[PDB]
Amino acid sequence: MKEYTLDKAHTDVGFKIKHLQISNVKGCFKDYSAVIDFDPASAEFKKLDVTIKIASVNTENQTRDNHLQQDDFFKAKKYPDMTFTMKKYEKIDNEKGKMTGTLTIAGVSKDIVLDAEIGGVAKGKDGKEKIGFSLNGKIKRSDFKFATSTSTITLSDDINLNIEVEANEKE
Amino acid sequence: MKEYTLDKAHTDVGFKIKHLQISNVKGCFKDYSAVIDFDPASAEFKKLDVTIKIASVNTENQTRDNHLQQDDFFKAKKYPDMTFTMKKYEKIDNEKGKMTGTLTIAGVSKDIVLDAEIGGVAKGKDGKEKIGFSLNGKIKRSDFKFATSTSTITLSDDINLNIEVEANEKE
Amino acid sequence: MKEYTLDKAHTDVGFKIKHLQISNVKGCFKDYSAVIDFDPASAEFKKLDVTIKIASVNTENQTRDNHLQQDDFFKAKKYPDMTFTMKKYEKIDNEKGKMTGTLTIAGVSKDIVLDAEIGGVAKGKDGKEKIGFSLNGKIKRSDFKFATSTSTITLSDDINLNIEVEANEKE
Amino acid sequence: MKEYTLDKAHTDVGFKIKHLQISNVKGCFKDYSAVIDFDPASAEFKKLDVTIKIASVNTENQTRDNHLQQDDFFKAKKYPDMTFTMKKYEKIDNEKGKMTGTLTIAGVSKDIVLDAEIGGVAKGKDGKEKIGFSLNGKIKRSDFKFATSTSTITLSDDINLNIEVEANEKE
Repeated sequence: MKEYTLDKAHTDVGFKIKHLQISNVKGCFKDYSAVIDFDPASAEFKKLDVTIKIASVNTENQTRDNHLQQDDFFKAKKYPDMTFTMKKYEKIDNEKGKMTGTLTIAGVSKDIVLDAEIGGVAKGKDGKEKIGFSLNGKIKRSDFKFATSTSTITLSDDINLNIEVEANEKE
Repeated sequence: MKEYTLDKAHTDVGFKIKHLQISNVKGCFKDYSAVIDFDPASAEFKKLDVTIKIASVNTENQTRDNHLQQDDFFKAKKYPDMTFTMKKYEKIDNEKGKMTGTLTIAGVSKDIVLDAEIGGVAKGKDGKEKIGFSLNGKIKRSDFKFATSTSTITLSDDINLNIEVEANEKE
Repeated sequence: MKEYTLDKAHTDVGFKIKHLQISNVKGCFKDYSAVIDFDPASAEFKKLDVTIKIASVNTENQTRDNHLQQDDFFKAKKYPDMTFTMKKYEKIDNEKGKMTGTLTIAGVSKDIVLDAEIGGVAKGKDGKEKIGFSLNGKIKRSDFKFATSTSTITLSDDINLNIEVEANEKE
Repeated sequence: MKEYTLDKAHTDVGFKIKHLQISNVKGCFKDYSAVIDFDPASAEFKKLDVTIKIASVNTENQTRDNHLQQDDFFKAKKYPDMTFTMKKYEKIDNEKGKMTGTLTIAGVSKDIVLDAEIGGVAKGKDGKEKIGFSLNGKIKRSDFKFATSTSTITLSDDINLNIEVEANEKE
């Protein structure tokens, strides 16, 4: 038998334990087109049709962006774009309204409601019109059978849409 | 009615979605004492008694370290230290053995098994002995009623102990 | 050495593995009062004030119901009731409107929006009025600092309110 | 304007909220073979080779059992069986030892340690031998690239093996 004394310098009294952390993935699409018809006399939208290039997704992370293009997500080879078509604008007051439209993700289509908030109507520097509105709402992955392989535990069924638009008159 | 054109520069076609991520919290205790009796003739431990100062926890994050001291974790005011007392060493061969001891966390005591791996026995520079062994095993939070308020979902019931010792002879 | 043959009848080649499952807790309150003022000429609400007895919660499980009364949930001893006061009804059409009100949970108050859906206005059997409407919306635990000890991982931050009312005229 | 009174009988003041629950999936395999060589003079295993028919899995649920056979789990069409081959038994005492062997799941092979606990050696009714031992240990899905598509969040990386054997002498 013999007696020893730790050498605290080259000793580590260590442990490891696993925990979960919830976090928000934020994202936009860098490339999209839209047709916007709006009547500033009445603060009503008349037509709003958006097309978004799935390839232009950005979640400040190049490897996840790539992964979003694959079979378990968007399938951008087969379905390069997502589209929104307004079907109905129901005015609440001049600042607020309920927008109903058809969202299409990887060829699956559902009618959604977005909350229109008109944050400012103006005549610009040059005397031609501008507008600044937002569109906000929550869609469910499951309504669109989006990423069905991924559990609703790992990744939320709820996606929150925040569309922030500034926009100038035409021609 | 009027027609607008997005100003892509001050437009954000955005979304937010929540996901979970699993991660390992790694940690040690910076301050502890131990009594080590070991027989290099037979590669058997004779006595191993450790006392650890809960206050000296380190998980490379000062606010979590603090939080670990509180009622929902260690309760360092009431129970400043955790202790391990070897009760039995069962040799497998000269490199490996099964250690049984009594672990005490916030005044609750359970007998645990650690896997002893002797990574090297030597006479040092000066002709006085050294040893380098490891102690590894898994304990359950629930066996010790540790952090009972925290769910086994958020934070794993399993803690993995990795004790890495280098140690020199006495007097 | 000797050779054996399993007795499959008293042998179990077994395993255990842990998984998570997401599920909806559904609930109502069995006891509450309300004051309802509604104008069937215009399909507008004028006043809607609800008081709910937290003690009357029902989630088809007596031990959870009890637990909901405690410090980590409602604190029914200190705060026996939750209240909603309408502040604004904004008509969309005769079937739909946006209700804004003040919800109070354990003494914390936030303005919320509920989606009013009028599912049917009538003169009853006896020639006195009835109505059937629904109120739907999502509130965040965190907005009300409700159950702050419970993680948003274990239990969702989002609560979905589904108020389904049938109601007859007064006196 | 008009005043109404709830009809509590056809009113529901309701809510829905999502929570997670952890649970153990328990399972065995109903059909398997083994070769067992054991020396009761010394309480040492000499040979232990097991083959398990993946098709015979049982987790008291027919739809999960089926699902376990598919590409995202066992792939029973391509790999109908899992095998264990003992490579080393290291005696601790007559009741306990450390078994090292090669486990093969869907064609991937890893050396694992199981804790042998001999719960009883005997001469039977007829004067021919019996034994009752258990084999216990933890394996990681990831070590075998098992169910790689399923997250370690949803389903634990750790599987706990509990093999409970009773067994009679040969010929």
